[PDB]
Amino acid sequence: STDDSPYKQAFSLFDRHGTGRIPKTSIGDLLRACGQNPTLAEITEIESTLPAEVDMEQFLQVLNRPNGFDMPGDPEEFVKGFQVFDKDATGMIGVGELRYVLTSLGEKLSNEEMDELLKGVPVKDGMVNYHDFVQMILAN
Repeated sequence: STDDSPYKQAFSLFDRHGTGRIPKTSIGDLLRACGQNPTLAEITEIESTLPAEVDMEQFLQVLNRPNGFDMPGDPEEFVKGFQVFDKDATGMIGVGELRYVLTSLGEKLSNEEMDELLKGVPVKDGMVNYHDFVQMILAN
């Protein structure tokens, strides 16, 4: 926790001054490593609230919005949760595992929402190869 290679160590890598602080330019590509890459307007907007120089504290403050890890919404967090019961997954996702992680996160799609999903799909464990869900979700 107090030695994040992709967050703490990586942060130091993008330190042009070497004083544990980084400007909007650095935060841009920095965020890319832990998600995506925004625009200068976005990073500058962040500086408008957090101290001019976005040091380990400033950056971590905005990142850890819900106070702490495993909650803000990290790409590796969601991947690890779904990967629990998805070693290979050759035509099946298994809602049971997806709900176990999401529901335990912050009362996401609990048994209720999943119950309706299982009723629609002619399966006995919400198995659809994680295609029909993402397909309809990205097709609007």
